[PDB]
Amino acid sequence: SEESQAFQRQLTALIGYDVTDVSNVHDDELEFTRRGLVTPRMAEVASRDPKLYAMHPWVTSKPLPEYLWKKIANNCIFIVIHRSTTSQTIKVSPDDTPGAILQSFFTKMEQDFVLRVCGRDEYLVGETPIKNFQWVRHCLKNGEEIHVVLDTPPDPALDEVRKEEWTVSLWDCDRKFRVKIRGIDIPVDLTVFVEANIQHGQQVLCQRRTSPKPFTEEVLWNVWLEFSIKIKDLPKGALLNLQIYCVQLLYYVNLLLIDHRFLLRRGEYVLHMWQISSFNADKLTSATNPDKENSMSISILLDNVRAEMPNQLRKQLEAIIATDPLNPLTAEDKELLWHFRYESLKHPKAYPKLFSSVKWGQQEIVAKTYQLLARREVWDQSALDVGLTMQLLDCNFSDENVRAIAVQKLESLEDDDVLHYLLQLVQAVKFEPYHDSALARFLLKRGLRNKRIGHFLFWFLRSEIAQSRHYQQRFAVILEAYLRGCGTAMLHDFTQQVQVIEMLQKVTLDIKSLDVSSQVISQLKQKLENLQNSQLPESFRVPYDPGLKAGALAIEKCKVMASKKKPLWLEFKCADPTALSNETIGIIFKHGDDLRQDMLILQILRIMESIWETESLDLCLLPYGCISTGDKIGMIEIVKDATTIAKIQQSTGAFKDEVLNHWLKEKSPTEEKFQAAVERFVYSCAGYCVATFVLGIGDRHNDNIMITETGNLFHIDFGERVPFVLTPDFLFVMGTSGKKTSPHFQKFQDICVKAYLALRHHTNLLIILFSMMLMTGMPTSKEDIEYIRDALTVGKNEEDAKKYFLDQIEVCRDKGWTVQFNWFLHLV
Ligand SMILES: C[C@@H](C1CC1)N1Cc2cc(-c3ccn4nc(N)c(-c5cnn(C)c5)c4n3)cc(C(F)(F)F)c2C1=O
Repeated sequence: SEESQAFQRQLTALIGYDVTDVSNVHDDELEFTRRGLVTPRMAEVASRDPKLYAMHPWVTSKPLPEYLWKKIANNCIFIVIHRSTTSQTIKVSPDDTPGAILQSFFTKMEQDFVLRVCGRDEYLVGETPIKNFQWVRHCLKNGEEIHVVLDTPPDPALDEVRKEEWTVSLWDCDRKFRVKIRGIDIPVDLTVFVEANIQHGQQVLCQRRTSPKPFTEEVLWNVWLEFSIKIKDLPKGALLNLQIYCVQLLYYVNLLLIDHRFLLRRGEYVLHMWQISSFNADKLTSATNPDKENSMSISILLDNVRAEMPNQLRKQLEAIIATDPLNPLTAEDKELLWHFRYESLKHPKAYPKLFSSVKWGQQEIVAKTYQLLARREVWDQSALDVGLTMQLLDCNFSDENVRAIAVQKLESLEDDDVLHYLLQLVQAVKFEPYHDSALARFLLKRGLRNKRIGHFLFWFLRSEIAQSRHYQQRFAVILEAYLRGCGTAMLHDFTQQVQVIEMLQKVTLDIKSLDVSSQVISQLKQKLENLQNSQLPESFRVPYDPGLKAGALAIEKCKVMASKKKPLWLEFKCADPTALSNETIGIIFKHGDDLRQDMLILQILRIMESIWETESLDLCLLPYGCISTGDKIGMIEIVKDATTIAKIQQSTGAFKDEVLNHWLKEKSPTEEKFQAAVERFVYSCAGYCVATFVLGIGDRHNDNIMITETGNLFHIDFGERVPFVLTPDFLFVMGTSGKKTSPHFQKFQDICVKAYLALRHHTNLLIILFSMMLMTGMPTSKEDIEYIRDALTVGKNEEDAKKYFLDQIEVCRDKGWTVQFNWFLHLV
């Protein structure tokens, strides 16, 4: 009771929003969701293994790729066991477990000892072979020794959870639905009218506009908008979308007609409306505008066996199922899908198109859809198609049972795969009608089960709460629900992290107020010293990479980055002892820009890598951690031994072909290291040429493109033209110019086609991730989404796609420096 208020105030600090507050509400759905999420939390906390939770072994049941088998010498992975300034190497095979390795060590000079990684809080533990650990695969990929420290396991009592102290709609009639629009109000384009839509999954079932009156401070209509749809006909999660036009949309607000308790909405509502800045995720929100003083408001009143198909039609049905998600279904396609629904149900890929064809505004039709969803032996037995699963969780589907079967397929995901899709799955909670949902419980459950997922779950939820008024109320209830079962050790760790972000965001606002200058470098090193002496914690877990513990600031190494945005080049000491080297943990702390759009671009690029792993292609674009920490701010990994090619080129806008290759000659001393860097350049450049072409972000200036000393190319910014950057300086490194060819350029083409075709095998997955980004990330249009189809070349064989992408390579070679030079013209 007394201490619970302090614990509640502790949660509010971590969450960044007061869940107990009821200023911006008209119902108890948020409070019901807090109470509702008690059951899945305590079940998941009870079911989880205490030992494996504390140690959190990051593993994958996927196969090891062909390129990583060639890194293994003679079926023998070298693993070095360290123990208080004494190291010993062991001959261990890929199929051996940690338990087998422990027995092998303890033979040559027992139960209460575990193999922790050197430097990181990462544990080689549990009934899993040594190749399946993701740290072991990272060491073999990058070409580094697997250094391991022998020590006692962490205590599960540190992860203790506290004691927590806590179908048909009623008034069913055959009458038509109506709403009285009383009027509107605002304190601070000379005509307006209210448009009352009845939406269900971005689909207007009925629409009734008011009469056009003049745009004054208080416009009062006082009129029943009588619709032609019954009360029984209203489906669950039906959305009363109220909008104010003037041709020109000004304001909007939504209201759920059927509530969380299966009851129809009634009584007086003065809903405070969101202002506009086409369709997006913010358009769908049940939350009202919290800023009640300035915002627009709207006052309302609510008061109340089977035969075989023909061969033509089966071919016609299979033709409809074969098309992509963005291919629009006609009225003829929907009627065919519905009439032959039991044949459509035998194909899993039909499901998005089938449940799009449902007439959700008829109660009898929804009942048949539920009867159809009952017997789904094919869907349950099918292999996990994540792209197909992601379709059913987008804006087009509002039914709980349709969305629940998608979430059911997500249950079979391993923890490694959940991390790849976690950001997008957290963004997919915006498309839910209700606060409590199957997806919300899935994210909670898998967050509570694994520490790594739960770490990134915290930051994805906390970032949205900060920079989105539309969905902060939903995410705070989910985040509170995670934090109430994550454990005391993690609660302590998240507090230490938030304190570092809070202090650094306080420091960074003052620096931007005060181009490079003498005072700016001194004032930063002043402020970083002041916090470090007392207030700043002794250590903290790195948000983008929770294995690393960053300690105290190396304030001599700290600086402000010389740009317009002025990000903070911070540099921390490694807190955990027994590290390999004495290299500092470098962190760029970004501020000012909205990172939400760019965070989702990055996560797709990480999904593109995992596609290229499954078909044996080692491109490895994007070699740095990056994460959004709050409102307009973020935290990014520094790559040691790396610079921008604009710095390399000029060492006014005069470019050079030879200079980039001479830079690689300088930094890599030997010819084997040089040819490795030329090879790594060919693989990475081919990855970026393919990836940016698909996403439509290839035309770019060279100041935001970087290259490591090891040859690995990477990008630090995302958006008479070129489809991607393949300039003469890049082509020179391969060994060609103008109208010539070479072994590396031929290899670049072979890698480009293989990588491009590899992405085409997951066309539907990439389409929906691209579609979900533009709605959830950006505060868009159908035509913006339709580019990726043309970029992927949908409905064309591998020879035509090869010919298509090879032509786009030749476009870059003809123009060359024209696009890069045009930045200097357009600069002036
Ligand atoms: C897309 C967005 C994302 C939403 C945040 N991103 C990603 C990103 C990466 C890096 C980066 C990452 C590793 N390294 N390693 C380095 N050595 C550098 C280095 C040395 N000098 N410069 C000039 C760079 C670096 N920069 C820097 C930036 C910056 F522009 F904010 F500063 C952003 C940035 O805004």
